[PDB]
Amino acid sequence: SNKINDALNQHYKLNVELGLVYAHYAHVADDEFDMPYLGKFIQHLSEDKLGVHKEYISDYFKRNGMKLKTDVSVAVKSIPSDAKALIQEVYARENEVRDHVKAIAKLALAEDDYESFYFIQWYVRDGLKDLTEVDDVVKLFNSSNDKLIIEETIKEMVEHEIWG
Amino acid sequence: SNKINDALNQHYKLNVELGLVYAHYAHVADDEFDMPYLGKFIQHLSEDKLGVHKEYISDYFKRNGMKLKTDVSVAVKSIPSDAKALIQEVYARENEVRDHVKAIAKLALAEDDYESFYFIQWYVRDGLKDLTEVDDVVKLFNSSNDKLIIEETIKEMVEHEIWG
Amino acid sequence: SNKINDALNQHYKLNVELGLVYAHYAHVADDEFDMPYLGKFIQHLSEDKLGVHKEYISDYFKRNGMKLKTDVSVAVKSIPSDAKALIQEVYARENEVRDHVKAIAKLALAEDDYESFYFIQWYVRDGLKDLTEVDDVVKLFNSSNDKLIIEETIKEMVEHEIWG
Amino acid sequence: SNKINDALNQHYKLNVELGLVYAHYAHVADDEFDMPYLGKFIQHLSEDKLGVHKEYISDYFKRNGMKLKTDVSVAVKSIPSDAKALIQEVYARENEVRDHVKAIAKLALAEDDYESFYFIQWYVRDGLKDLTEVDDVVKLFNSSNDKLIIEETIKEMVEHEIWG
Amino acid sequence: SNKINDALNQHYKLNVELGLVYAHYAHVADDEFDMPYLGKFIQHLSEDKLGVHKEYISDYFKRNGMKLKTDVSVAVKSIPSDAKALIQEVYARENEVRDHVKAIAKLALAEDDYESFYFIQWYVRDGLKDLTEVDDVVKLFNSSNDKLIIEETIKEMVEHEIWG
Amino acid sequence: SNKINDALNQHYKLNVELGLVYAHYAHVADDEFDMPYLGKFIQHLSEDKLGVHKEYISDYFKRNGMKLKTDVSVAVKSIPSDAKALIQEVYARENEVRDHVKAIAKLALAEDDYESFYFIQWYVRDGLKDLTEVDDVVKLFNSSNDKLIIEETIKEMVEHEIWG
Ligand SMILES: [Fe+3]
Ligand SMILES: [Fe+3]
Ligand SMILES: [Fe+3]
Ligand SMILES: [Fe+3]
Ligand SMILES: [Fe+3]
Ligand SMILES: [Fe+3]
Repeated sequence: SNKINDALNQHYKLNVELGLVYAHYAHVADDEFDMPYLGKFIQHLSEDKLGVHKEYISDYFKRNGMKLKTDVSVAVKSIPSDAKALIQEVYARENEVRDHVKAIAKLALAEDDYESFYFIQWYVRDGLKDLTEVDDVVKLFNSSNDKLIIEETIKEMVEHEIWG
Repeated sequence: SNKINDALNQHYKLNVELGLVYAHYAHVADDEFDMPYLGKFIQHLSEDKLGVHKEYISDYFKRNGMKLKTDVSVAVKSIPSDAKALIQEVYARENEVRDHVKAIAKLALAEDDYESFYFIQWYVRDGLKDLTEVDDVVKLFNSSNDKLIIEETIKEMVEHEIWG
Repeated sequence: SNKINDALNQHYKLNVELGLVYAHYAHVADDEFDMPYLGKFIQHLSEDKLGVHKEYISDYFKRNGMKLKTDVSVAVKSIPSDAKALIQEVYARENEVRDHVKAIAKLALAEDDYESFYFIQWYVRDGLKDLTEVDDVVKLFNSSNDKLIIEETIKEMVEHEIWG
Repeated sequence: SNKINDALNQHYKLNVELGLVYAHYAHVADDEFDMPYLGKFIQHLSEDKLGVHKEYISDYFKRNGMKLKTDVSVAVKSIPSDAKALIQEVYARENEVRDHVKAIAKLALAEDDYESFYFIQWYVRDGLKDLTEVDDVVKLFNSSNDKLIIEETIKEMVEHEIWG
Repeated sequence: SNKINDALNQHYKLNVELGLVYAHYAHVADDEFDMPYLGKFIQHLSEDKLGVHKEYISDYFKRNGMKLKTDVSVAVKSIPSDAKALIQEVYARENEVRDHVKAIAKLALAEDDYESFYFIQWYVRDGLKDLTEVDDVVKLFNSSNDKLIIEETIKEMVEHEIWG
Repeated sequence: SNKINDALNQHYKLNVELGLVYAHYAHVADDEFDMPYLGKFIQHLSEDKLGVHKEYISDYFKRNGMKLKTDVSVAVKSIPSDAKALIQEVYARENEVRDHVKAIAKLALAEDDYESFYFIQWYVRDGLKDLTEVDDVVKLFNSSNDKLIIEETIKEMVEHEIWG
């Protein structure tokens, strides 16, 4: 399969670049907005993306006999101006990851690769999981105007049989 | 200090890009050369570079009041043809990291930043440590022709009061 | 070395006088501003300054063969009018301690006393540490208008491989 | 009560200044007289005076509604010439603290402050305790001419239901 | 670096020769002066010098790529006549080791070897430590005329966050 | 006995000089031949020679009333060119120590010193022990051409009721 190889290479690319952008966003949150726990939350996301999400693709390429490609071009030229705008940007990125994974699953099923539809089930599920736990934090900025209350709730968040 | 800020931004850049190149090299070693433990060794290096080596720079920039920049451009268009050539490439990269850190230390001392010379002592020491433990593996390919013996020695390597 | 002796005597003087001023400020915070945990924080600072920060200078003078001098003149004739102004005063004092220590380090290196540059590394590092943990509390008074929320955060604060 | 306020402010002043003088005397004992355990004894006295003896006065002023004043002027321009003369100086200072506390107790009883009498009982008792344990060490320099025997006895001292 | 290589070779030489001279001095103290614990103290010094103080130089030469040289010429043709003279000789030797290490540190900094200034910091500190603990025993022979009291104190000596 | 005194002084001399030569040989093995475990083996030999083998002679001289002499002149101007040649040199040195000890034992028995024949029995036995465990490693270089196999066997060696 060359179409599956191309799609999975693209997914690897996007995961690396999201990881780097999230690292920068966590620095900007902790430093410029005085919210260290929002920074720890975004940093947990960044480590998640730069770890197992590409570790698994490399392992699968070892097992099935496909080729790997590395091509990265990241740049951060503009940041949001609040913390609410920051977390809303994060939400949009996750929501786009969902559609990319859906396209991959459809492609895997259209060619009779049932081992590639089995692999992509993990990503199908983790997409909804991560989007849900990001919306959890998005919703707090609509419930309160006090930054310290929000930060205490996020601290408590930081420190399921189908999805979880 | 703007010179110190620029030098540390460049060091951040180089660390990210070395991490990505090492990830690709570990895949190529394990997959194309049938040496999984050489791959685990290079992957340990990659995680080292992509973790604390830039985590510390971001923390220091939080503490002292400097600015961060993110600009990454990595590409892998050619690989070595043996495993000895691979590990020798790794050795050259580490040896260049040494000179970059030495230049930073000299610059920190030339301006009377004694908190930035205190900071860069850690990197001054870890450079020699990492270069030494990479030369340890470089030397095995000159001691034996049997790939399985080398791989057993590397497995045993995988699983000091001044440097260590 | 007479220049090093004079510089270290001056540092001893300043440490004693900062300790006394911080004791008075902690009383004024707890009593006149109804913030007992801000008082506990400033009192921890005062004990820090009046303890090891001069204990170490006396020990070093025992070891290397220098002389000690005692000359103290402290007076508190005016206090701030809020708690934010109080903690900002504390921040300025710490920031001046930083420059004094930097001058001492430069002087130690200009004379070939490498045992006195080894000694002053501890102070070089503890300066940035203490300034950072004071700015942590400075920042809370810009995040909230409720005194009880701030006080709960400070209580939680009250009860690193390079700096910490 | 303004007379009680003035008397307690003066006691705070004297305690701070005795603490500083005792710190200098301990340095001079251990450095210039080769008796490190006499130095540790005098340093224990200094920490005692600079700690709870003024901590309690600040706490009482918090509780009863009095004002605090800070005004310190210490200088050490002349030291004794033996170790016996040093410890005899220490004895005289303690004996004067006794009379100051006695005057405070009389004043508290002359005005019908029975909460200031209850407070000063602690100092009434600790005066005799500290004077007794200082005379214990004063007496050794009349029992022996050998400095090492005296130092061993003091080391053993370093490492009651009414007074103690 | 050839100057650094030469300086470190000389330091290796001096350490070996001091170790041998201290072994002979410990024999002469225990046998000819009837002070076995002074002998144990000097023997501890000798083992210290003949162990890690040259073990570390050989390890560093393994790591950085320098050459080793061995050239030893020791002879003991005259000893002191008391035990005080013996320990004073020991004190002078340590005090000369201090100046040799200071010269090495200056040379390392004059050439931009910041890995050799990181290495020599250990010796910079251990010099003052060892000189202090030797002066501790030097001072006892001025406090007492009784050999058994001195010997008991030394026995008790035999059986810090900056220096220690 | 003056003949016994002279013989034991010579044995002390030879032990010190063998210790120093073995230290240099261990450095040369680990550094120039890429065999760290052969280096650890030779270093263990060096530590034995520089420790108890002369500790016991000094103790015996304390007990029986003989005199000590210190006269050392070591130099290393030429090394072997393989690792087999290195270990064969080590073997010859041990074999010569055997004959020296045999001569001492004969001399002790020729004069009716039965306390010096009781003393030299220990050396008579340890000679054969050390020669045997050195020949164990000598024999491996005739069994294999692979350096890593030899090194694994030596590692396993590194980590009797009559001799042992
Ligand atoms: Fe995830
Ligand atoms: Fe590293
Ligand atoms: Fe501090
Ligand atoms: Fe007391
Ligand atoms: Fe030492
Ligand atoms: Fe032996």
